[PDB]
Amino acid sequence: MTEIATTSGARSVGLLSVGAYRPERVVTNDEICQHIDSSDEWIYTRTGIKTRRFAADDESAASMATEACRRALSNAGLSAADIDGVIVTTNTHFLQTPPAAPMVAASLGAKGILGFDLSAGCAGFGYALGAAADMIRGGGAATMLVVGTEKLSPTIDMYDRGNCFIFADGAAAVVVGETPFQGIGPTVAGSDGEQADAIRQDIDWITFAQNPSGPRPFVRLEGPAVFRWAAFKMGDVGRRAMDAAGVRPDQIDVFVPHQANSRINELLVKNLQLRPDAVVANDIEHTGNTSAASIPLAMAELLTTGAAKPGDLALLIGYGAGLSYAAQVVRMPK
Amino acid sequence: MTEIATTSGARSVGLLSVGAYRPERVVTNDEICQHIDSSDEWIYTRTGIKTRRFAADDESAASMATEACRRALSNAGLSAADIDGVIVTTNTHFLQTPPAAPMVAASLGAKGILGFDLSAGCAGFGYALGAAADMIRGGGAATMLVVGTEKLSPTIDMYDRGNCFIFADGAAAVVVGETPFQGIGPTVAGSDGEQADAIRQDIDWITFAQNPSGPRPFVRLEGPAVFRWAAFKMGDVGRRAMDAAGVRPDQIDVFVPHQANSRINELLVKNLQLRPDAVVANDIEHTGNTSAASIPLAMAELLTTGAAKPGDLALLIGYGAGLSYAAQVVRMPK
Ligand SMILES: CC(C)(COP(=O)(O)OP(=O)(O)OC[C@H]1O[C@@H](n2cnc3c(N)ncnc32)[C@H](O)[C@@H]1OP(=O)(O)O)[C@@H](O)C(=O)NCCC(=O)NCCS
Ligand SMILES: *SCCCCCCCCCC
Ligand SMILES: *SCCCCCCCCCC
Repeated sequence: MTEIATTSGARSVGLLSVGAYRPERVVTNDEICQHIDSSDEWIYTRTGIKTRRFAADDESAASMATEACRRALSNAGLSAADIDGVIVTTNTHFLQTPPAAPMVAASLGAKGILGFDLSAGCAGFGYALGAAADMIRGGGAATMLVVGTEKLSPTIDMYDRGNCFIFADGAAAVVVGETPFQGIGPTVAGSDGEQADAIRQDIDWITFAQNPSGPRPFVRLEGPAVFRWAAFKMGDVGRRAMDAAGVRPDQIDVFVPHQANSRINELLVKNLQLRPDAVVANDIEHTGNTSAASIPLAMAELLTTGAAKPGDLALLIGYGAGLSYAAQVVRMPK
Repeated sequence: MTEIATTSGARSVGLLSVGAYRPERVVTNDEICQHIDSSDEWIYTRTGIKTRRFAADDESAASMATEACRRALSNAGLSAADIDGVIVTTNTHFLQTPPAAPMVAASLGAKGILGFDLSAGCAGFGYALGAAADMIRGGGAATMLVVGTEKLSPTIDMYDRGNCFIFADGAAAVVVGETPFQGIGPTVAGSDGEQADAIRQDIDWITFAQNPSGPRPFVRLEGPAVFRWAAFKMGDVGRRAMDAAGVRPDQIDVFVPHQANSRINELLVKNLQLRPDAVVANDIEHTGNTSAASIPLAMAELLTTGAAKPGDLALLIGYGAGLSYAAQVVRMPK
């Protein structure tokens, strides 16, 4: 007997810019491996990693996230004032509450804008990019900041001969806003719950809290299970992303898969049938697996080098913990 | 050349149903006052809480969340098969990773459907409804379970005379899907990072993990600051929620504020200039504050008691940690 208004926002949205932040401390394979039993070679050939960046003690995912935003905003040619919202996506904010998002907002000068934390393993960014495009088109925001941020350092077990050499630290954000032409395709996402513990924190925080004498919680990865999963499944997930975007594989300019493993991403490239000249993201060689921050960071590295250029038609594929996956086709920012 | 394609979905969406789970174990006011200097009369008058529910030890944000989803699914007349995505929104998932959302989807038998965790303090549910609808309108999903779940019992310092009686346990899910007529108005939200520390974890998990034998983290609350905040700021918040929906104050039949404290909520009622006979959610009486679970648990209480009616016009205002608020106008579910 009484109507709730139906509204709408702008129909064309894109990645206005990207802005990266990588902590200054460089951690070679020799440093990493000398505390287990391995070698430079052994790590390089199984993963693709050479060096990785670890954050300083006083740095957090929120701090790094703040610095990332500032740069995206700078690159987008905008102030904090132009932003209606921030989505902080991450798995390494070490407080149950308050959420990182508002803190990131306050640091920027836009104290009062909307914002939340989003958790979907490594594929968080994919879901965040996704959620922002839907919110702008819905008419609940005109311009937004989405930031992938991570400080995985303190979570690594230095005695874990499987994954201590994998995870690293950093942040990178995109300004999502209205563009003349459609810049972000429809989100393609899904997951696999049976295999949740493939990538996990081994002990919950409260169980750890109630029994201090036990072992502390560290990150644990089941290599073969996660390799197999991503390597043989994300190809089709990649095809759907382009299916929804109305784009043929021959037309993909830039391939940004999550930087978990160079061997995984090598297999996905053959599988996806791209041009022989398609620019594959390989930021992992000097960044490592920065989880939810991988793709945006990876975008900026391709951008920094020139291998990718603003407007290039990019396939973004994210896969990781929870066994989650979120892909879209996008145009390149900056 | 080569344009990125857009998808579109249902123009009008709404709360098809609500499913609620509260754990069997009642904890009385006297029982709370064992490890603090207080009484039943002191707690009830200053909060409006008489009793609350504490979860069993084998339970969790995920277990509870799952139970709530079934209850919702059953009320809407749907099975897992009908769901395309799930959003778990919590502050008491005690794993940095993996997200609860996948494990929850798995538990229901929708193993591969999309989803993720959303963290925005107490206003979590507000954002999650907002993102759910936004996604469905953008055509990335046709029908979604949004579940707010919380196991706060283990985060409570039983010696905290300031809050040990405030927080409780439970979960509640809604089903969002297409409806004949508009059922959820735009989302109005925002934050206050300056006062990020009003509701908090006092010690992050990493700091604590490197010093396990010392003080462990609990939830902290700066009573007056949050009272003062909510009591004088949520008025215009709600006003904005009714403005976007194209409804007047006199038109709201059911007010559902976040269940922080009955006093705060009575002042909201007055400030909002609702009808004298408008129905006001007071689920706190035997549920206490369940953060991101409160609003939808409230919706359920009113429906169960026949105090609210399906399709009744409703105003939802969420407020809490990070200093985050999300609010919308909706028609009542179930
Ligand atoms: C903190 C709160 C409980 C009131 O306590 P308070 O008066 O600020 O506590 P103080 O430490 O200043 O002590 C003041 C007095 O209260 C008395 N007191 C008695 N029982 C008390 C109790 N259970 N808790 C706190 N104070 C109590 C103290 O003895 C003290 O003595 P005095 O009045 O003779 O000086 C109040 O802010 C409150 O109701 N909080 C929850 C409701 C709320 O604001 N919720 C928003 C949550 S999101
Ligand atoms: S997809 C990989 C993301 C890694 C997140 C794990 C966070 C660390 C958990 C151990 C405390
Ligand atoms: S709005 C209330 C949000 C508080 C969530 C409780 C968990 C916070 C960490 C306490 C250890």
